[PDB]
Amino acid sequence: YVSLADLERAARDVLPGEIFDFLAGGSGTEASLVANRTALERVFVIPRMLRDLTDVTTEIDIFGRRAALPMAVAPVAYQRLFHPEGELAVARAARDAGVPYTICTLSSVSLEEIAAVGGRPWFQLFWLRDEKRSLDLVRRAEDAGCEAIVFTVDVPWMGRRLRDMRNGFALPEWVTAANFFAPATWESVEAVRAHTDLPVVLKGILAVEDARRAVDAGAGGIVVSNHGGRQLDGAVPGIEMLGEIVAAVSGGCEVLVDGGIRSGGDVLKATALGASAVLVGRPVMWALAAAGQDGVRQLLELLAEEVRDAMGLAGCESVGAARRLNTKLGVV
Amino acid sequence: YVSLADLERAARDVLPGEIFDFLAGGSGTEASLVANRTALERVFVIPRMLRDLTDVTTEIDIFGRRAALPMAVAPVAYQRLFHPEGELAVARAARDAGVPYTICTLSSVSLEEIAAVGGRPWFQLFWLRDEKRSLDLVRRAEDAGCEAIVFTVDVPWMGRRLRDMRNGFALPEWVTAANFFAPATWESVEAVRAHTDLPVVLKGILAVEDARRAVDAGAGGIVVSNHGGRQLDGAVPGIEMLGEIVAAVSGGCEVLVDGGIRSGGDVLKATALGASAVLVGRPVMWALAAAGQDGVRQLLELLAEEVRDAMGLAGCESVGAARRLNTKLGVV
Amino acid sequence: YVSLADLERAARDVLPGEIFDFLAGGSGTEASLVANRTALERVFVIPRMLRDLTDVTTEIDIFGRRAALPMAVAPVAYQRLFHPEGELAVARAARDAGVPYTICTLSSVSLEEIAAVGGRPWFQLFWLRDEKRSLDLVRRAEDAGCEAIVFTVDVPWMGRRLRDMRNGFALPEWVTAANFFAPATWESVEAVRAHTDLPVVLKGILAVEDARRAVDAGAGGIVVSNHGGRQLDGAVPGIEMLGEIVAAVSGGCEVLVDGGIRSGGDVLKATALGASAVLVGRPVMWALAAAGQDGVRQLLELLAEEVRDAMGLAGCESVGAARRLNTKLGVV
Amino acid sequence: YVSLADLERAARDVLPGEIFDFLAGGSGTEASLVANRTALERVFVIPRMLRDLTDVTTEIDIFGRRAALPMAVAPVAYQRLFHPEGELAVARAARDAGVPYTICTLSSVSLEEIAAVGGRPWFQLFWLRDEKRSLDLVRRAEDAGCEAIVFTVDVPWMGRRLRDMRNGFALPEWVTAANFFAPATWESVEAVRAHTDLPVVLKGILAVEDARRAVDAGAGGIVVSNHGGRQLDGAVPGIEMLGEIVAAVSGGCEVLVDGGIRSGGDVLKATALGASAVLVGRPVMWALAAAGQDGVRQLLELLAEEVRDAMGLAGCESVGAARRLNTKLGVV
Ligand SMILES: Cc1cc2cc3c(=O)[nH]c(=O)nc-3n(C[C@H](O)[C@H](O)[C@H](O)COP(=O)(O)O)c2cc1C
Ligand SMILES: Cc1cc2cc3c(=O)[nH]c(=O)nc-3n(C[C@H](O)[C@H](O)[C@H](O)COP(=O)(O)O)c2cc1C
Ligand SMILES: Cc1cc2cc3c(=O)[nH]c(=O)nc-3n(C[C@H](O)[C@H](O)[C@H](O)COP(=O)(O)O)c2cc1C
Ligand SMILES: Cc1cc2cc3c(=O)[nH]c(=O)nc-3n(C[C@H](O)[C@H](O)[C@H](O)COP(=O)(O)O)c2cc1C
Ligand SMILES: [Mg+2]
Ligand SMILES: [Mg+2]
Ligand SMILES: [Mg+2]
Ligand SMILES: [Mg+2]
Repeated sequence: YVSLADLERAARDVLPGEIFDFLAGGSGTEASLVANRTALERVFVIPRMLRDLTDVTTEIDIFGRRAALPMAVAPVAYQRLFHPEGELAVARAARDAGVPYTICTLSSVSLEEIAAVGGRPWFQLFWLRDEKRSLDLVRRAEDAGCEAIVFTVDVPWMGRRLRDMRNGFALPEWVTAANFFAPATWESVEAVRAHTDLPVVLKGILAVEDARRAVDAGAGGIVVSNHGGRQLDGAVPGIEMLGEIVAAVSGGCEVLVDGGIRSGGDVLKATALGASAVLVGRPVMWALAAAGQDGVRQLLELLAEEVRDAMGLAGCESVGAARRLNTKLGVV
Repeated sequence: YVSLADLERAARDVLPGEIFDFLAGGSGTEASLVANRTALERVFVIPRMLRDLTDVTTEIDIFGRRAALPMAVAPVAYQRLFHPEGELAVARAARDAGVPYTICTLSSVSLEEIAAVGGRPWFQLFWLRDEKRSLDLVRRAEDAGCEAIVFTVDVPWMGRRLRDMRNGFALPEWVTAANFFAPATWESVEAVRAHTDLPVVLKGILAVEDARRAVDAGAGGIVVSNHGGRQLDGAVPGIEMLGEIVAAVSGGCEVLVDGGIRSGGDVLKATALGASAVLVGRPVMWALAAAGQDGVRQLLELLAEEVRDAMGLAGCESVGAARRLNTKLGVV
Repeated sequence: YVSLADLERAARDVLPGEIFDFLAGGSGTEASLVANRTALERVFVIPRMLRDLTDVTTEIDIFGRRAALPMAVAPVAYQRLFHPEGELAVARAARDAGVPYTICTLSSVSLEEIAAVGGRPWFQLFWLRDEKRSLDLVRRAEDAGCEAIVFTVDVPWMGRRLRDMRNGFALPEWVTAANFFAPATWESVEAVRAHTDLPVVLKGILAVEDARRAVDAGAGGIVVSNHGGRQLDGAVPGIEMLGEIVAAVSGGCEVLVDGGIRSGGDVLKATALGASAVLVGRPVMWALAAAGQDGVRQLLELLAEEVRDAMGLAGCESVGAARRLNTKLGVV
Repeated sequence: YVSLADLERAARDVLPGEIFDFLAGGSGTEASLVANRTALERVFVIPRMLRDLTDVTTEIDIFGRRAALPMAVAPVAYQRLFHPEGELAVARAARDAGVPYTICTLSSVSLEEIAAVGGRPWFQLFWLRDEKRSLDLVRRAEDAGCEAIVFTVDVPWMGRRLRDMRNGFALPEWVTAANFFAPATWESVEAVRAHTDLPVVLKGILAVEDARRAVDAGAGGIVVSNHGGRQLDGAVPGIEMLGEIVAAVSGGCEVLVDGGIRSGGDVLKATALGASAVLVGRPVMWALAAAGQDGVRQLLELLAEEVRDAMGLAGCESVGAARRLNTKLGVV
């Protein structure tokens, strides 16, 4: 594999069509799914030359701990759909690569088992029927050693996935929600913040004032995201709001972005627009489907090479330097 | 049916080619027909998160009465072209869905029969040979219980529909103007306003100063519209003038928009740009052609689901909240 | 024929490939040829409603005389290439339609014969080897009753027409320059202006300061034009400079435009951007090739219908009103 | 050959696929390779008319010597890959055309042999393992009569060429680096500047502040360049930074540009945006592959004709006049 696109082709060959569609699809007409890619393709980096690259490092510190790259594995539900080892294979490869792994509320292996793999597990929360149940899930994650609560804030309910409807897609009987919903509000965020010492990261912020309010609410970070184009069809890509959001928060929390990251060059674009780090979703599942744990390992080593390559070619010895790069919008 | 596009495919299968062309076509090169879709596809919504959605409602008040959605059925002439029950089937489904139905001057069933269906009938007016005849038609509509006069202001004459010319399209002998023209002016608007207590709504406004003059003329509303790309080929899409027009009228009348609305997400875009409500034309006729009254019912229930879905995903418990959403233009 | 595109298809059927290529082609990569069309397709008109259309007229006064439309036939060389009657057929149809006809310096019938047809002949000048010969040609045109000198200013030499090179295209022996070159300068313009009482119109102006200098030089008009994309490959379309040029000349001369006018809607766009009138080139030759004089007659009657249709739909009872229309750029 | 594209077609026919791919390819997804062309295609020139063209000249003075065109042959490694005579054939044709030729550090014929051809040889430098070796290479070039040191500053290491990886491309045993690396810094630039009296030209500058720093560092010129899209995938095209860079340097050094120059019209665009001269890479190799020295001669004579044609059509008797042309961005 020399690009992430090699992995998509491999995953399409192996997966049943309806499972590939569950993974690949978005809501509605898939306008936001496509726009995530269009937006990145419009961004061009203005690289710097002739800087000291004797000690190029892709490492960052985030939520109190080092990560080997400015990247984490995005929460993706039901990973046993893609490979029999599911979440354990992905978490093992992420741990070995020094990349945080986001455990899902809807994981097909229990959060305690995934956390036992080690590494830097984060936990993604969906708000449950009642506050007590929701906070018990947060407590389980904390007790198991998860290092951040990634509270998904863009799913009052799941969006309308037309591929799944047309396929009549249902979970196989051999895939379950191994950890076992009502719309979250700012009051829910406060309940979580008051119930944990872990950083709370709000995933799915797109409006500038919601980013500001996230800081005021005590969030340790946000993920600027349209949920991979799976929620509101027509929601702006996170990458298009990122610069405005970074300016408005003015360092008050970590600002991550996701949606359509498909190369180290895309990571560089995200950092040049101001992101602290990115999440990567579908490509990790392509690698899992294609070759299990070893596939994910190969994907992460390819991304690490691409990130180092892009940073050095752009004159950046550190991720902080990459955040100071300028960009110019073009046409594609 | 999981999208409005399912209905177009069904209607193309059943309708004779020349009738499908009468419905689908625009004037000239169809530049304005295509631009109605292009314009909507360029708009992206910036959704809000974490708001109270316990009582999400898609209802609005317009022209003194509640509507179940921020939408009405646009005036489309000669509905018996598409199904034997024609206007009665559409009006029955609209009534049952709580959506206003616009009766045409060129309806293939008399306006009194359509009004007798019940619901919230509006009446669309074309200006006739002389003021007296025009005002008699307005009086008939009022006597029959129509709740608004939708005065079409963009048809001094009908545009040049090249599909119809190439097809030699003519009305079948079994379709007639069951209610049975000169260019309307501002004097005609005043004659109507002085002759009825019903709200007068000017359909086909695109220039900002025409919207302002509409308010000054006593209009209760306007429809910002290029007539579905059927009138001036090269006329700007209504959606592209909507924001400027909403600012200029500053609440002095209701501001509706039409042209290319094909999903609840498109309704959300229109409201985020400032519209009070939208009209929907061709998709209603697709549903009528595909399955008569039940087809229209299914279309309206699908649109209701899509509107509720889009509003909630965007953090809007009411249409008023949706009007306060921000947007960002993208590339497609 | 219901559109000008019908005529292109007819002309392609009848003409030898190398002659069609001589007519259709541009210089270099044909970037400016294509851009003439792209530019018009990006312009949208903001029509006005409810205005008095009792006496809609497409007539204008230009260079002292009435024209039936805001249009003239552009100078196109060697019209016998397209039909045996060549320039006489086109001039007869133009006369009958009330449209000025531009006689070429490189006409395949003598300018005196074409002028004898009557109508409103203009004469297009290429600067010749020496001032004396050039001025004799101007004097011939004036003596024959031509009403304006259209001095082509964008041909210091002919551009590089790759279709013609690849075809090895040469004039047939039966086509000659029946009136029988050095680069023109501002001194040449002054020599012409001092030698005739006819209005001098500079064809091929694109730079704002060249338009201003044209007024200062005593020109009665300019044609904002990239020569149909046949001269500098990469020259901006005239339609894209028109608004800036109209503002800079501030009524000091007539401002015409050409390049890619293919419908009455395109004429409306040009006038809304500020043009006094347009020239039309290739479509007139398509009509000539397809059906001789009667073909040109049909083209001009179609254009007249389209211009009247577009003006009325846009609320314009006169061309002056159309010049006051606003426009909005879109995407295509 | 009537366009540079004729030469690409000829080269694709003759070269082995993997060698054509080495020449044609870029890094990553080839976004920057494509953008070099997209950017030029968006630029339109505003030509001037009626200027004195009695003595049109395409000559410039650069680095102390006359050149026949505002163009030089870009450094392209291993020219024996494309033709048995390799660099000698290209240098001979460049000399005969009056165009400077850039000798590569990775040339397949020694720099002394290429310099012995005569003409105006420049020397492109890659920074070597240590300062002493690097400066010895500079000294060799100076001793051999090279007239400028083109220090490549955008290659801390070579980019990731996916075509080469997928082809498993390797140099044939019959091609070697006949002159026989560590990342260059500003200290390396200073070491070169202090070690030679020749002008030092920094190739691969894209950031405005790097252009300013180049002037402050004593560079005699810069090449605004993304290395033909072969280095950072996603780097902005040089043509898009050129105007801003020309303004910032305010005549303090020569400002060249490269990337996607494919015609004399493209040369005109580059000069109108402010470039002193362009480099041309791939097309020179197409000509070499197609027909050796005579092929390169034909390419350079075609480019000379196209440059003269474009300049005159735009009203420019000199390259300085072309730099004063204005431009307008369009859509393609
Ligand atoms: C099959 C699938 C399931 C989930 C389940 C979740 C989830 O239970 N909670 C959550 O908070 N985000 C989810 N996501 C979104 C994900 O976390 C990233 O937001 C996007 O995948 C980023 O885009 P790509 O990198 O995929 O473009 C999913 C994405 C995909 C494709
Ligand atoms: C076949 C057909 C007949 C009519 C007859 C009328 C009419 O006698 N009076 C009027 O005032 N508007 C009409 N219209 C325009 C319509 O009311 C809406 O303006 C558009 O259809 C909105 O666009 P879509 O929702 O269709 O894109 C029509 C549209 C179509 C397609
Ligand atoms: C075959 C052909 C010959 C000529 C000869 C001349 C000419 O001896 N003098 C002149 O001054 N302009 C010419 N022109 C340009 C023409 O007058 C109009 O500028 C464009 O044709 C407008 O574009 P379309 O309406 O054609 O797009 C020509 C255009 C075409 C196609
Ligand atoms: C096969 C190939 C080898 C080299 C080797 C070098 C090099 O050892 N040093 C350097 O400094 N630039 C190089 N280049 C870039 C070149 O000098 C021009 O920057 C681009 O080719 C301009 O774009 P095109 O005119 O090619 O679009 C190369 C370009 C190509 C295609
Ligand atoms: Mg991503
Ligand atoms: Mg609509
Ligand atoms: Mg024209
Ligand atoms: Mg180049």
